[PDB]
Amino acid sequence: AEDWLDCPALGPGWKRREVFRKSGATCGRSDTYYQSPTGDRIRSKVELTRYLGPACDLTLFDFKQGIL
DNA sequence: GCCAACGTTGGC
DNA sequence: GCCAACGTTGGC
Repeated sequence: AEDWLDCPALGPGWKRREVFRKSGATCGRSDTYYQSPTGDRIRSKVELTRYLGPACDLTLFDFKQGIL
């Protein structure tokens, strides 16, 4: 199952999804995606740190797993 | 032009 | 050799 799920560590409206690669050299590797409350797609802790503003300190946030 | 999906790269 | 970041590409 790789549907969108709430991500409360990030806060109301945020969605997360983990997808397993199906073919190629990297079959079985996974990738984690986020979707912002406003619909913006994020695929890296760098895109996400830039998005949320200085307000948020993600030092202790595991982007891959979605936890603190 | 966008994006799902896999490839490539650099720091570790 | 893993993995985070992001590059590339074909199908839409």
